[PDB]
Amino acid sequence: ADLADRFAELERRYDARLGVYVPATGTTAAIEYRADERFAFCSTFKAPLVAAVLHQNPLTHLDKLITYTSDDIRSISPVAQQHVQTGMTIGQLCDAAIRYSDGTAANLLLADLGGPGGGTAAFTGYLRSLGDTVSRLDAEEPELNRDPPGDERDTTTPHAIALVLQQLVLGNALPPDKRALLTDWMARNTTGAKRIRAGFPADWKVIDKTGTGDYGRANDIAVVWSPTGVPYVVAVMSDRAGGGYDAEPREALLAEAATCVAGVLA
Repeated sequence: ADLADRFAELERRYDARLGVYVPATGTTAAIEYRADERFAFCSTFKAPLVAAVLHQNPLTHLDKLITYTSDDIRSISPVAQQHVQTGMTIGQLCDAAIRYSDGTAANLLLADLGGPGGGTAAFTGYLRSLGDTVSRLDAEEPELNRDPPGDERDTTTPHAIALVLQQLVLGNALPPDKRALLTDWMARNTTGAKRIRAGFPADWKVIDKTGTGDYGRANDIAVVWSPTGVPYVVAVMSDRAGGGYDAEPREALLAEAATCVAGVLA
């Protein structure tokens, strides 16, 4: 049979490169397919960005109002344009950056992180405090979805991002109150219904953060719980460089790969 042969069949069917990592657990072996190849973050980074901001500041910091203007509003931003008059709090921005992939919100949080490159260095720094020596962020939104294939900037690997998300949600990288805020935002995500959620049976709990870009880029990083409460971490990333910048991302690919994963964890 063999799970690798199946991921390769998915690649051929969807004409795409697929990366899958599920960290090991006390009872299950790691699941790997191109787990160490680089793929663009796209929006998957907005999840550990929220953790970085939570980590560097006391809970009271979520109450801080942030003001911005229309020139600040770039990339997909369903929440931010409805609050240019009023501004948004760090907390509301965290909510928006995760549940709606609001790109403007991802940029303000990067700005809040501080330093050179709009926050990208501080952020990459934050990933390093978690052992992730591979991932890097260099541009803000949207330039960060546009890097060409082979360019290492604004990339991670399934193996890397899985191990980060595991530390954040199931590990002790954040104290419980902050861990709970992060976990909840990912739990009430609105952008991921046709990706990893779609591939796992309904009676498995699924929290996630999606990513989409050019070159057929489609990602979903998730924490799932079996019907009897057993957690796993699942990172699935894809692109379709064969078709150029205008290549269509295929969400069914991520969902199918997730069903293959579910079958192996079952």
